[PDB]
Amino acid sequence: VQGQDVTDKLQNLDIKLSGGVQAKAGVINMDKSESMHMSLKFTIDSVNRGDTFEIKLSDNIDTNGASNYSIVEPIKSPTGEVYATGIYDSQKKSIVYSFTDFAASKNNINGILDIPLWPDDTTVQNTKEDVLFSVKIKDQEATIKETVKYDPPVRIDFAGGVSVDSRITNIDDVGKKMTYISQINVDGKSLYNYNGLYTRIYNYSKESTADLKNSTIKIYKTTSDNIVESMVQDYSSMEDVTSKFANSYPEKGWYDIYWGQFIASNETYVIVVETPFTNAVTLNTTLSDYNENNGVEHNHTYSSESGYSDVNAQER
Repeated sequence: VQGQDVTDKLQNLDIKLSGGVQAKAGVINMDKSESMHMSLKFTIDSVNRGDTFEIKLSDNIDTNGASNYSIVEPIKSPTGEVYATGIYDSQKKSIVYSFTDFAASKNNINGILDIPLWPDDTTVQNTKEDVLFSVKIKDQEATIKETVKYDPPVRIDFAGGVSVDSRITNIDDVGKKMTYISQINVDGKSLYNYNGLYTRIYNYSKESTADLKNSTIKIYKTTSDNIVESMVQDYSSMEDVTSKFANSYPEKGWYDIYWGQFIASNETYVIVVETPFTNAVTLNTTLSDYNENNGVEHNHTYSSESGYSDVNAQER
C-alpha cells in the first residue's frame, strides 16, 4: 500500500520531442530563449498513493536553472484534476511523478504530458552545431538534434573595440530573484579613452521591476579566451575584484563603474548581479563615456508579465 515505482506497469506510452517555438528550425538560441517539447501519453491499470515513475533526461536538458529541483506541471484528468505531481531533480537529471488519490480510484487511467524543456546553460556553455537531446522512460526514448547559439556581444570600433553582452540566467520565480550576468570587453581588446570608460547597469523600461536598490553585484576579472557564451562558469578560478570596482546594494538604484582610461587586451570582466524582481524586468549594462554618447550596451527582457511559467491548460 505504501507505494512504489511503477514505470514497468505502463502501456501505450509514446514519448517524443520537437521545437517550433524556436526562431528558425533546427536551432536553439538562448539570448532569445526557445525550448524543446516532450510529447508523452500513457495508460495504466491502478496505482496507489505514493507510486512513482521517472523520465531520465540527458546531461544537458534543464527545466529551470533556478534552485536544484523544479516542480513541473502535474498530469491531469480530462476534467483538470490532481492526477500525479511532478518534480525535476537537477542532480539526477530526471523528472519524477508521484500519483495521487484520483490515480488510485480509477482503472482506465490515461495520462498525457506536454512539458517544455530547455538546454542547460551550465553544460552547453558555448555554442554547438547539432547537440543531442534525449528524454527516456521504459523502452521508448526520444532523440532530437538542435544547434545551440548565444547571440554575439555588441561592438563599435570605438575606444579600441568596445564590446559587451549580457543575459538573465536564473529566474527564482518563487523567491523572486534573478541573476543578470554581464561580460565587459568580450572581444578582449586593449581599449582606451581619455575622459574614461565606464559600465552601468540599470533597468531600461519605466516599468521594469528590478529594484537594484537591494541587489548583490559581484565582479570577476579574467581573459576573453577562457570565457563562456552562456556566461555561467566556475568563477573561483578567476580573480574577484568586486570590492574595488563597486559595492552591492547601491542607493542610487543603478550601478556605475569607472574602469579608468584603459582596459588591457587580456582584462575582461564578468558581472553577476542578483536582484529582487516582480511582474516584469528588462535591464542592460553599458561600456561608454560619462554620457553614453560614445559607447555600447546590451539589454535583456523578461515578461512573462503575469505569466508565462505555469501555463495551466494547453493542447496541440
